[PDB]
Amino acid sequence: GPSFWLGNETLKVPLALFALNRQRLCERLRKNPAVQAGSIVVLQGGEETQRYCTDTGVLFRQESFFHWAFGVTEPGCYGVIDVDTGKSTLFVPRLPASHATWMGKIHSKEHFKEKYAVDDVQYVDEIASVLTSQKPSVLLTLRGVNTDSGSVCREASFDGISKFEVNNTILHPEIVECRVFKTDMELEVLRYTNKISSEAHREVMKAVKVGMKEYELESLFEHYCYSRGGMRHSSYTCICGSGENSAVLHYGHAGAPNDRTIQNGDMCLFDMGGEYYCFASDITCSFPANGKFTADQKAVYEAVLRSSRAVMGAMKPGVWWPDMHRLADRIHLEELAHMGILSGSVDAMVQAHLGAVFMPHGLGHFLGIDVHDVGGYPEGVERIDEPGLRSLRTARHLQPGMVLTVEPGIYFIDHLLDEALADPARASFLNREVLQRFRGFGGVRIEEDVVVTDSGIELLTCVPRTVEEIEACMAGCDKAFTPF
Amino acid sequence: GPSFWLGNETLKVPLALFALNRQRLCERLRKNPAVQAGSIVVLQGGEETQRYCTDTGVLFRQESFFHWAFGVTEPGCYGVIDVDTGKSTLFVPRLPASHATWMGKIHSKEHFKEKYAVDDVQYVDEIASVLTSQKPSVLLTLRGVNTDSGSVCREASFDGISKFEVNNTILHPEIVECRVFKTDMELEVLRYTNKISSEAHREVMKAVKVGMKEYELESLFEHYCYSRGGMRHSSYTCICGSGENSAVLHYGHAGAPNDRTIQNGDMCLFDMGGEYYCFASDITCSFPANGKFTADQKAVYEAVLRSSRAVMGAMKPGVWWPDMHRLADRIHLEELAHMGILSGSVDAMVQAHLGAVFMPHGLGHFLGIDVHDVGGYPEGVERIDEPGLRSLRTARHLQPGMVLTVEPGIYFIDHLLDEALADPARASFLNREVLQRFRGFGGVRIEEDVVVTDSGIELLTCVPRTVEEIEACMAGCD
Ligand code: PRO
Ligand code: PRO
Ligand SMILES: [Mn+2]
Ligand SMILES: [Mn+2]
Ligand SMILES: [Mn+2]
Ligand SMILES: [Mn+2]
Ligand SMILES: [O-]
Ligand SMILES: [O-]
Repeated sequence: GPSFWLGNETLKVPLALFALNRQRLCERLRKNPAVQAGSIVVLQGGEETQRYCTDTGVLFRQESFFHWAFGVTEPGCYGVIDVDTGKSTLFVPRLPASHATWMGKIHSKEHFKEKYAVDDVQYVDEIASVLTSQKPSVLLTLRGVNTDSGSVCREASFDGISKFEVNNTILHPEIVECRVFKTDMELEVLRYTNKISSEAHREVMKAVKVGMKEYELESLFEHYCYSRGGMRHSSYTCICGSGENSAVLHYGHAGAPNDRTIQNGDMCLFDMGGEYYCFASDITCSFPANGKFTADQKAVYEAVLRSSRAVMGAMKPGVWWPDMHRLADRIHLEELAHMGILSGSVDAMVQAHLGAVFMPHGLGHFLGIDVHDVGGYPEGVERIDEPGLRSLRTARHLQPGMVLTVEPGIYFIDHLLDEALADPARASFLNREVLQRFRGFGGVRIEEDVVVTDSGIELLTCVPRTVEEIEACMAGCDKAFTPF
Repeated sequence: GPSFWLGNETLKVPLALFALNRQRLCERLRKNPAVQAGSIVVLQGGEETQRYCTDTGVLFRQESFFHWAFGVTEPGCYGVIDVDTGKSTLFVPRLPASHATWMGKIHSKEHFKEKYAVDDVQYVDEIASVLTSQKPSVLLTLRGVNTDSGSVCREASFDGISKFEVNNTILHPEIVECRVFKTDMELEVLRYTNKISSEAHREVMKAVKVGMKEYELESLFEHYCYSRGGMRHSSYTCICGSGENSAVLHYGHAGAPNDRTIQNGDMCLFDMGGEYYCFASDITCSFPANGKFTADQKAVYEAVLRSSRAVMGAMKPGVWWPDMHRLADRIHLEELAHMGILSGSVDAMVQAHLGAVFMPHGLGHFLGIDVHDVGGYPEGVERIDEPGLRSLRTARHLQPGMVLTVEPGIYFIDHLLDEALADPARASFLNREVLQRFRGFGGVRIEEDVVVTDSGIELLTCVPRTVEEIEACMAGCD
């Protein structure tokens, strides 16, 4: 069959991946007692957008559910699936003659059918007529809440949909559940996005020099990912925090745009991941800017390496993800005590939620078409209202096929530390005279992408992780990647 | 005064630039008979967005009018200007404590006042109170039609605005007209964006090899612009057309994403331009993939070079831009006839609009904070309803301070050629025996950015342009 490919050494992705997703969705829907025979899934693809009121086009990236189901890269499409038969129909825009001048070849419907391996292709202006002819019982559309953004996913609509009976509640939980569990074909793509992003992280580590701006490494990373990986998009805005900025969790946005000069003695925390064909990667490397860990940097870093490997070693089906977050907390606290930053009973530290002072975010999250992937809090799975844990993007138990980030970290965040020092229940554990030395340290995060297997996990990421490995990698002299 | 700067060798842009823009806008409004005392300009900045319903953040780029007035890079702001005094007030978001954890330091109002060199800073939720206290006669908000997109620019709004007198018709044509005329400080930034983008184009020319994918050069260009120029954004999606794709004017979009392998014998047409602090550049370089012009490639290229230089040599204040388009048309037609592609009277070809078959787009456009900049068709300026000319993005007369692209091109576009061959009014001009050789040629576009000056123009762009220069640079000449 056909495959998506950007040539050179980039991954060929079979369009059968999407056909399998459509089949898996129908199979789930058929088992749902509420789903009527003759139902049709109706999805609306993303449309082209501009900057505000200007004609400056924004580069189009497909809506994630529509991509999962069809893998279609063109804007302005719709896609439907007959639940009972699994038959797929793609609706494509009927384009004007001038498109041939400005945008490119005007492809036939047959071209798209062959390209996307769907059962039928029609024009978007015919969708109402085509669906009517099929005499469906009900149209199943997509509406639900994303539990990371809190945004409501908006329903497909088209001229004349009012004449149909529409259900917008059944589909969202079902398609979300399918996305939670990755097929072998999806895993091949995620192995690839991790491979390229890992290589790019290595190139960045080799290239970092004191005196560079953070954004120079962001630029290099994205260039590696695009030119070598065919990754036109990143999975998210590159987080390139040096020095105190490594304590800022989602540093790098427009308000704090990776514009600090890297200084001797800084820790770097680089959280970056390319996207290939709308599949994510999400990797964080932490390392000394000057290629040599200080004693303090080694201690903090190896604390996070310990919780990372402890969690990965414990992960397997049936394990409760919040228990892993708590494991990481307990390990961080043990290590910070060994360093002399903390004193006292670690049991008591845990009871006082002291772990969340140093790791205020969740241990990790589902990953897939979206970097913060869907399905972390389905109905019946509650958010835990405690420091740290309340930021977890899922409270589910692990099952095979789930893809998760494992990203413990330790940070020195002034407002959290100040809060803890003011609280007598936590202050007693903190040794101010030692902690003071770590103000402005920043932080360390070690982020791997893994897949749950029948017996444990498979690690997708491949970057240097021990202190020795990192120092060796940064001292490497290969002019493997030297632009101009 | 403070300046915007991304370190290293990047340009320091004084915030005085935006102060001058506010002053110029007030001075223009004070002369407008529709404007009364006590008026306040109210603008609303862009907000953060995500991909669809996900929490995947889209990199924030400021709305262009707001940038022009304030130079503010943060999302969620408003900005007001007292017309009579020129006093500026920036309104910034009142952030949650957790912002300290996830997004970075919670800067004080005073930090922002110092950063942006405005007269006052307040929190956004206080805008109704602050404006109420100033007892304005009327709020002047921004609403109008962009004549390139057709989209309506939407008005500032805030909770409680309905208690104010609001006018949304006066401001738009005035602030557009200010944007049309670049200050010397703005020209400094456009010289810089052209400098970096020119350097990046030269790196691309040096790096291109047969067998590469087009997107590899897109990647390299953007990497040069960001790492060396501090240009995090491009002004528009890179158009990297090789071979037949060079005949596709806005090739490179999601539907045709620069994924062709460059072949020996191809012409490359690379239209790319970095953006610095929301100021554009827009440059096109055309060159042979293999670094050696064939006779046919040299002929088409030098035809476009001739019209580029004829137009640049003719541009001066008072010149009507549509006349420049027609000049380019005539030159292309003359040269296409000198090549044996066309025969007959060039006067007759022009009368038949034959030029538009080969250049179906406009000669060039205003450029500024937007690559297709505002103000091309103010009230009274009409779009000329003829092939080619109707695609012009302005029909104005040139005046000092305007910044324009000069981008003639010649393309071999099958459905336009075939139309002409079916049209008795045009078909006889075409020599199929020669034209057949150029089917699949693609096209050549030579795009320069220029400033209209008192005496003519200032050329901003600096890339190799002659055949000799191009072949030299592609063989790595310093
Ligand atoms: O937002 C999250 O869940 C992770 C933790 C910090 C970086 N990204
Ligand atoms: O859209 C325009 O005005 C020019 C013509 C082709 C490239 N951009
Ligand atoms: Mn990450
Ligand atoms: Mn993550
Ligand atoms: Mn251009
Ligand atoms: Mn242009
Ligand atoms: O992350
Ligand atoms: O252009």
